[PDB]
Amino acid sequence: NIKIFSGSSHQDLSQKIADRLGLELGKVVTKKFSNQETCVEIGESVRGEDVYIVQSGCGEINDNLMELLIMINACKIASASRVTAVIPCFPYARQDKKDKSRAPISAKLVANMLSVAGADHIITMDLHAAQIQGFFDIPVDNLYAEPAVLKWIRENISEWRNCTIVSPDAGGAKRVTSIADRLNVDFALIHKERDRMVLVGDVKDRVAILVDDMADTCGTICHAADKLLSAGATRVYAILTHGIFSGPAISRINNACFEAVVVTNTIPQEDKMKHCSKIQVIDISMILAEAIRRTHNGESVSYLF
Amino acid sequence: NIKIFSGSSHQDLSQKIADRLGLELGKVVTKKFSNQETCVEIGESVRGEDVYIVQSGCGEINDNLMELLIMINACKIASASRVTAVIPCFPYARQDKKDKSRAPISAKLVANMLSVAGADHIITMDLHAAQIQGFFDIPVDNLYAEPAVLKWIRENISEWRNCTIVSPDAGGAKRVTSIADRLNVDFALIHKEDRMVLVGDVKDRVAILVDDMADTCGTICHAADKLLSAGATRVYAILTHGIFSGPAISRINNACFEAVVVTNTIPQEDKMKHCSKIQVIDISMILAEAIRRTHNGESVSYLFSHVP
Amino acid sequence: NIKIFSGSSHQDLSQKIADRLGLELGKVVTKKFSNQETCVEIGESVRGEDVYIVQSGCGEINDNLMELLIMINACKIASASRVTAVIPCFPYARQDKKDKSRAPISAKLVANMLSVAGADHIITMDLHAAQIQGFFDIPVDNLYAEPAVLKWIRENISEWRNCTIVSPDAGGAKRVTSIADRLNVDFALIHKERDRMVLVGDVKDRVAILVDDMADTCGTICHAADKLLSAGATRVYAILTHGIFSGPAISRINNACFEAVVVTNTIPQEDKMKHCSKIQVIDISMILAEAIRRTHNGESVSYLF
Amino acid sequence: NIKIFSGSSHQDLSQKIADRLGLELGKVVTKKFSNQETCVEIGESVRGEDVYIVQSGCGEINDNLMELLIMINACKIASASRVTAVIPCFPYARQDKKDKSRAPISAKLVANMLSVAGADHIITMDLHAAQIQGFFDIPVDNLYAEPAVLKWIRENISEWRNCTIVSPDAGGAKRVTSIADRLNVDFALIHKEDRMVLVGDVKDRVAILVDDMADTCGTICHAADKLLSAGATRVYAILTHGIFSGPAISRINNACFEAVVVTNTIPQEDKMKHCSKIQVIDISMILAEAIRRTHNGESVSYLFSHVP
Amino acid sequence: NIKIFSGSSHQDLSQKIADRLGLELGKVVTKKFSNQETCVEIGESVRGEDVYIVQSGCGEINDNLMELLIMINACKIASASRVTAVIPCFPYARQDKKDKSRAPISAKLVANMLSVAGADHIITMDLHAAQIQGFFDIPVDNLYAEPAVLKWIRENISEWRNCTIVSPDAGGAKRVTSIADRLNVDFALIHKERDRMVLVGDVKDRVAILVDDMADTCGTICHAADKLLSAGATRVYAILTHGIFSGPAISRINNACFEAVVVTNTIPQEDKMKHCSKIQVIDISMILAEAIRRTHNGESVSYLF
Amino acid sequence: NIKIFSGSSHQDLSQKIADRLGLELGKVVTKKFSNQETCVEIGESVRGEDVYIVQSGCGEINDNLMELLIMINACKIASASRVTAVIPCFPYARQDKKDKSRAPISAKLVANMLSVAGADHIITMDLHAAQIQGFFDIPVDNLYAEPAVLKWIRENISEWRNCTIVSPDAGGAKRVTSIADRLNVDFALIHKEDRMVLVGDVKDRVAILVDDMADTCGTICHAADKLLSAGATRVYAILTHGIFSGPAISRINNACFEAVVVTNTIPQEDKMKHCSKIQVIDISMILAEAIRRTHNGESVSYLFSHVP
Repeated sequence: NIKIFSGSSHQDLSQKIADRLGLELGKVVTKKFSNQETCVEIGESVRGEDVYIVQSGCGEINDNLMELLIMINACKIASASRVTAVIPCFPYARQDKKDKSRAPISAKLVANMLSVAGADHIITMDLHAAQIQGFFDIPVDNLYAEPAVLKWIRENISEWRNCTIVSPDAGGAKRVTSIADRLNVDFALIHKERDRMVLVGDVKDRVAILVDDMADTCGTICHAADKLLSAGATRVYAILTHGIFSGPAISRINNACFEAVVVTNTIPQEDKMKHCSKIQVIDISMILAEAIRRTHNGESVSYLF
Repeated sequence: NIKIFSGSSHQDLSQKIADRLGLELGKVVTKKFSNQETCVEIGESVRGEDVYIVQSGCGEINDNLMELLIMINACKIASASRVTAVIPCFPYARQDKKDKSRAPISAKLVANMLSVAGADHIITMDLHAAQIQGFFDIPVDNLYAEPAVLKWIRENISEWRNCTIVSPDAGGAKRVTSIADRLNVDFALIHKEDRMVLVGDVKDRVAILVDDMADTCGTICHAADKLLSAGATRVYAILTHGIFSGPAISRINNACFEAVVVTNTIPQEDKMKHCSKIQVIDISMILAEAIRRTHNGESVSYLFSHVP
Repeated sequence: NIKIFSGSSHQDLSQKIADRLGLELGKVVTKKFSNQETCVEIGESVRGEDVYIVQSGCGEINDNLMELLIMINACKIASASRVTAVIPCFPYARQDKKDKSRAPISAKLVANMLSVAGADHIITMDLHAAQIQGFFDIPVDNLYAEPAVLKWIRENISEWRNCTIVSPDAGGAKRVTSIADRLNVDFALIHKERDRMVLVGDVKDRVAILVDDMADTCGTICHAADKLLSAGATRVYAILTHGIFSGPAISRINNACFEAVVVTNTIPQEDKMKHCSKIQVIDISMILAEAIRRTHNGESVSYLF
Repeated sequence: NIKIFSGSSHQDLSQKIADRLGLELGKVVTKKFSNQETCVEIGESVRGEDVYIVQSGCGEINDNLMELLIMINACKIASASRVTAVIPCFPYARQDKKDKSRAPISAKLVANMLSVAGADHIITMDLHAAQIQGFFDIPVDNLYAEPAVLKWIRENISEWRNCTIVSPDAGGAKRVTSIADRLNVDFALIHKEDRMVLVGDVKDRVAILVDDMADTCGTICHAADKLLSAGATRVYAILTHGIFSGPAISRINNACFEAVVVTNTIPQEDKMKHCSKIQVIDISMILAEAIRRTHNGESVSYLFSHVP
Repeated sequence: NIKIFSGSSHQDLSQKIADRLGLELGKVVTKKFSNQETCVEIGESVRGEDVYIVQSGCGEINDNLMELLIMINACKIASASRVTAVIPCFPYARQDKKDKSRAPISAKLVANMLSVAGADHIITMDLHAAQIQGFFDIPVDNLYAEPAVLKWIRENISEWRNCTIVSPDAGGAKRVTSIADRLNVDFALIHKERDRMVLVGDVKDRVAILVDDMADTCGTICHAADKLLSAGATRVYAILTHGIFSGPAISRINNACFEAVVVTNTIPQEDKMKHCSKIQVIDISMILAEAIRRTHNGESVSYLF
Repeated sequence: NIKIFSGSSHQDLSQKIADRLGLELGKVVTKKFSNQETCVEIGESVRGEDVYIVQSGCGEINDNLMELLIMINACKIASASRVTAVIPCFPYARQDKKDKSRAPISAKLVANMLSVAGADHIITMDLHAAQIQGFFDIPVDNLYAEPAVLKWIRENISEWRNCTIVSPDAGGAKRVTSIADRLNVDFALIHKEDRMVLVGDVKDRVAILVDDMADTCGTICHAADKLLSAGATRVYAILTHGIFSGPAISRINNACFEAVVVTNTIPQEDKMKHCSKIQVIDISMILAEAIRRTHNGESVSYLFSHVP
């Protein structure tokens, strides 16, 4: 009655999820045409079934989005009973406001494409902005890596009782104060004179944990680390839920005084972990598997929060 | 071929806007029942016209919202060419996320209600969260009171070049860092844990609490004490939307504020009578200009950093 | 699997319905903000459930409507399987046509808001105009108080065999002729020179029963009564399904020669019944409970007609 | 930049309207199959233009409806700037409620079909029930034949100042009381139980049966007898829509009517040949005016109580 | 739980389908008003049921379409759980493109009307163009008569091993090459100088089987037959899935050298078969019944392909 | 009040179109990330304007599609009066049916994406299947390269009056019979079973393979051999959309083609450098004209059989 499919080369996360649920990934034929034009073909019947498609992790964001939309469309017209998009890292989530410009609100375009593609429900983790849930009319379940992060902080950082949760920018305030409140420690924030960086909050003679929802080139995260050192920080960690490590990223964190860099399984990290030793990954496949099972059985998903 | 109508008897703001455009407000016959069931009738033809309806300032948010929706409906089925909702202070804006609870995203519901009611365009000031524009599919022009605030500051605070812009909560960091950078001064943030914590330099400086709105004012009043305790010379509070419900007025009269500044996105006259610490910045010209430019198809972005 | 929630202070009707169904009302947190801004929070999971929200009866029509829409939205995004709005007295139902004016068709605005809020089905009683069912694309079940009214007329009025069903205005013709046909008696109608009132039909030397779907200030209903007396009516009753008694209402019916005024439970009457003795209420909670149960079990609801 | 097209060969009404606007009807190539499958082709460009399609009077309601929908579709995908459906007599209008049965609300389905077909505006005359405007989300202008009826009455019935306007059923009370009040005379109502009952004064007065439409005329014919039996001097019947299907014509030729008056919202020529009691009120000018004003963005409400 | 209704006078196909499923056709009241205005009334409850309405076969295409839409609407607002339109011969399917004219895409108008009427799923046979499935957003299952046609060709035509599948026009190329490939024979195509007819492909001294999705007046089909004869064809058959035989049709095929004309049950043929002997019908009721049963039980429908 | 913008740096076609209209391309600030996440910013106001966005020729179809959708979104929420998507070569057009498989109808998904993105009108050239217009509800103008092809033929092939127009597959019969009839010559069709079969007269005649698009060219290359083997004098291949991915170029350089002709609906410069058998027909004037007429509300059908 339940069916789980995956997209593109990536299958690590999808395979983990399927295993935890005691299922095999559904059969899906995929042939890439001329100019990356995506071809997808559901290798089995999904008629009357509760379908879950897990987003691929093949870097190319536009090929991934299209493959996901095409799969959703194929299942829908193949009379699937319900289609849910499991998207650990919501694409274009950062493009969620005009920001004083003649810019697109791409995250809303995406929510609309997903909806028109035929998605009936969304399962994602740590939306860049909680307001994005409102970009849909269909139900969205936004999971959190926070519990896992807190737990990891307590078990791997000895001086955590007196550490400081630091935000790379002004926009991450709420995220770090929330984590800082749970741990009962101090918080601090860095801001790039929008240039030089300014820091508010107490980090002197104590471990500084940089927390952010995501990191790409890691330019910011690496500069914030140097700043924290100059501020007299003991050791600076960097915890991200989504590790879009790209470009300089790999070399940057190595050449950075990061004691360690923790990221989740929301994006493939096997390739980068090899060329970067200070990187550790928190597996969130169990959380995702549990939300699917609970969504299917109609049980509480908020429990995982 | 422009037509401007006002929500209810609170013509106040809507009449200033109309004056600035060289127009009179459109005729609207409004009958109301005991259960507050709103009756509306457009007293003039709006056929083929560019209509603007400015939300009333009554105070009762559900009556005002329904009256706005009803007027939009009436104009749309009366063949208005276009209907724009001018909503200075967006209703339910603070209810824009589930926040880890089985809560409604009321701001999204409101956007959908305005949409199905027949709204073709929205004009508002300082949405509680910029992401709210994404709750609509129709175009939204979110005007800023910033230019007017930066001007009030430069013109009313002698020490502005050495002041600190303070956010009353963590969520406002971006807004204050933004004003601090334009002015080239320090910024600071207050985070409520039931204890307030302050990060940022305010010692021997004038502290300016800046936020989008103030309701019961319990937060800004407490932040002010915190700031003085931290060595601030004097404290100001500048919010774009002055709700001031409940004990706010009494709370402000007893607070150590040098002054509390708000725009007139919400009627402030009654409140001022009982509170002298309040000063109002008029934003009718900014709204009047967005409407005029919207109608003429001219740039409205000019208003984001320019006081007409 | 089934869940029933109620809104605002009112809970009399909702509690009766829940009891008849052997259920407790679902947990819903409610805190009213500054200017009556409505805050609602579903106190329990409704994921995969058949949900029924019963409209509150706290007079303020706009606060009631909003609270209902907000509750519907919260349940919908909380992954409820289906949401049904049980609205005994459909708000703005009288505003269902332009009527030769540049007026809104508010009843349609409401149907649209309800639909966009996420309602999948509507259960109401005695719609002001049957055409309102067409203002929705979703299924609407319009229940009738008629059977109960007829029954009440037979058991409480001795001279009913030869009474006259009277309509307060020209617009209630169909309503009274239908009831008059079932009882096999005469019908009459009153009209305000649209002023003085005119009456057509035979009421001389016989009990006159004024029937209408609703009454607010009761100005009309009270004038029609005086008229009926001058016409030589024996005794004049007034039967309404929706008793929006407001303003003068209470005092008016007392100072009116009404033998009795019968209304249904669709709107709270406990407060007004105290200051008005000639008022009797027909409880329709059983009818509503039965339509919900039948809607849930997929059984015939028309049976209740 | 206005374009008017006719449903089918029943140019009749559509040609009068066109004449009154100083226009010719647009070219339309129409091919039809044996199974009545309608083929349509807009013989001229409608790109960027204000299009009006007037429903044909063929008689076969489903063929006419489909032909109308098809033409609307063709114009819309051919980039017409706006497409208005001019439907004098709204199809399935009598099917506007479930009426306690597991019935379809066909009038709502029709409104949805016209909407999805691409209609941006509707112009009709005397909807069977005003609530029908609410079946659409697009604007609807529901014109009244009342002004024309009140004029025919004042001009054709000597005793109009002492006549009685009678409704053939309970549902028409509002419509007759409305005409009775404007004229300042009595009104009466007939209710069918299989026996008719009459309430209202008709004794020694001219009785005018007024309704929105007459089909088989079984009702108005029986009401007329009832009225004469009640002491009416003579009986008239004035309906806006003259369907006259089945035995209607034979039924009218044998009825005690002084005359039967209808508008030309439906072709009446063939019917008149076999029935001399029929007289037609031309409403083309009223429709032509609503179109002209719709196009110019001018008040159409003027027509509700004024015969152009 | 499952309910099958039929429309208008036609009930042959609908009755066959119901029998194969072991059911009686649902009760539906139908009274035709003045000018063919369609009146429909569901004679039984369909609340919470999986409903299937089979299109009538009463020639008048517009009365049939409307009756179908009206039935769909009535079931939908009567709280039916799901409504599926079973339409063997999709109306206006040939009007599926502008074709270099200011023409309507009627097939899309129809798909939209069906959708707005409330249809949740479509079951049809041999769509004039497969692209029409894309005119809907709802699931469409397009069945094929091909298997049955091939089978019939093998059992009724002795020289089939060396016959030629002929297309009446250029537009039927794909249809005939597909059938010709399955049988492993030659294909040919005829074209009207768009006049005289041209023929490409080898038909000399061999049976010619004209294949087309539909035939109305049969003008084309009959001319193609004469052409095939002049080309030196042994015997010319004509196989159509949809036999819209109208106008001259009946007389035309008789006066035509057609060895035989095969058509399916998608349209009533009992009346025409009497006045035309060379006509044979392949019953597709079992195929339709099987798709309904499979759609209801959530089993594979593609199996029938 | 017309505004034309280009998808990406592949201004090529979009710049020619702009030149032909006497305009410059609108300013667009485009930032792109490593994961190819597209960032766009309209560098000028489009408020109340008629906007045209011409899809880029980058090559990566998903990046180009997303960039197009994003730009449409940005313009729409920036209050453009109308936004038209000029898509010379429609993405996923070949994926327009299930074809007896549990496949997606990607061309329909793309139409829906463009619709919800906010597209009000589509302008494309030679949709793979005319039925694709029906995948939208908004108007679509599907331009033909035929007039330009018929002209290239008459002007470049001496024997055109005695040539044969050949379809590389069964599905193209209609398209070739159509060109064959206008020219008044023979036609032929090739059907791939893994063996090609040819029906039609090509003996001693110049054979012109005509199709809407050519990708890997495996088919046209094989069809050419087949044609020469059948007695064709020489073979040509004329496709409107020149994809030429994979081994196409190498495949064409080794094929027995006299020449391979394509339009510039897709950039062809890089391909031409490595392939001299390729010749390009410029269709910018045809696209420029459709835009100009679309904007002025003038007939665009004129272009279906007339080379501007």
